[PDB]
Amino acid sequence: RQWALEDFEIGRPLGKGKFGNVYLAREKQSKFILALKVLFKAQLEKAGVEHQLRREVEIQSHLRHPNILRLYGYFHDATRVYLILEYAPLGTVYRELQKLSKFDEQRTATYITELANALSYCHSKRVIHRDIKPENLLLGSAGELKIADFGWTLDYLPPEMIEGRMHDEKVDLWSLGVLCYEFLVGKPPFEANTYQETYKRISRVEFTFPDFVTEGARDLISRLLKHNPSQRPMLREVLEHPWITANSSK
Ligand SMILES: COc1ccc(NC(=O)Nc2ccc3c(c2)C(=O)N([C@@H](C)CO)C[C@H](C)[C@H](CN(C)Cc2ccc4c(c2)OCO4)O3)cc1
Repeated sequence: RQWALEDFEIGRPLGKGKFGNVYLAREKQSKFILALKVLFKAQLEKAGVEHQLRREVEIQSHLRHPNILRLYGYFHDATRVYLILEYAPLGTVYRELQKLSKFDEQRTATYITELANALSYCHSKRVIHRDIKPENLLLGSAGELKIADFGWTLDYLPPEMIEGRMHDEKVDLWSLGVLCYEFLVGKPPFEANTYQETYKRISRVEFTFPDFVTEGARDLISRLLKHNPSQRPMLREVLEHPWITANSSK
């Protein structure tokens, strides 16, 4: 699948990202519309993240899911590594959230459902994501969630990772709690002005609800944000939550 830059007409800047920029592109021969992520080798080598890249690629070979952004391939020159990506035409969840400033229960419960399907899949293939947050979420052509990475900024991290203790896949369930809160409220539950205070707030699981968050929503979030990883629900228990089943379209 020997690709090169000449195989693509590059288009509109989609934005700055990890270690470089993403652009819209069309493949000359098929006219297929994609995103092209330019990674500068200088930043990757000077960050020492060749391993995470190799992992990403390897995971992308074996794993595919409708709520996980596809990587079709990659190629090199002297300077840059180029990632050829599934194009997500409704953009980032972060952009949507800034616009609406927060999401209704229907939109949240749906998003949470799609994400739980993504993770539930991921976990069975022995993959813990560890990096779900609104900045890492895109939207496909029908408004469906797309996780940008396969993964591996304290706000979304659970106590066990904050402190450096042993952690498993319950990590991602914490993150889903955080995400669920932020979707409804418009900011993450442990937000603070310094790194140091945010750490303290997470250590001690200090979150409060605004009055407009409903009893069903508090129930699911309260259950995901337990200090004890083993007290956090299974992904199926999320998918079968009465607040989820009520509000979700998917
Ligand atoms: C170092 O080893 C790795 C490991 C994984 C990767 N993969 C990777 O970089 N994938 C990727 C794919 C899409 C991305 C990003 C990152 C990225 O850089 N993000 C930022 C914000 C923080 O991680 C995640 C966002 C979802 C970002 C959205 N942006 C920049 C514009 C954009 C808009 C629409 C898009 C699109 C990209 O791709 C398809 O449709 O789009 C790269 C190097």
